[PDB]
Amino acid sequence: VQLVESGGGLVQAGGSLRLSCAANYYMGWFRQAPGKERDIVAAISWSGGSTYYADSVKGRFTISRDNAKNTVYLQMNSLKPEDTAVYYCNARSGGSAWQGDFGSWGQGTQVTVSSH
Repeated sequence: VQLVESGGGLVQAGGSLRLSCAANYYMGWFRQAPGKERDIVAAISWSGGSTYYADSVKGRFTISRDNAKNTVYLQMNSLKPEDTAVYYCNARSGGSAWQGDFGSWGQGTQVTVSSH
């Protein structure tokens, strides 16, 4: 899908910046700090009730959506020099979350459906 990102810039420590991304229903903001990998910062469900934040930004950043505008925002408050990075918005389908072997598993149960 096409994502139109806006925002960024230079800001003094303690300052605030707002990023936006106008538009694969899960939305996430990632950042790649200098000499580091592109890492998840915050994520939000297609309705807004579920949010996820990296512990390094909890209490400072807020991810929100405006459905009438098809836009996801990252409100970045109490900025620190450590937050210097290239920031990207990302939209991914439901299936993407469930790729690979992650998390905990229940004991498998056999379901057998016999023909009529």
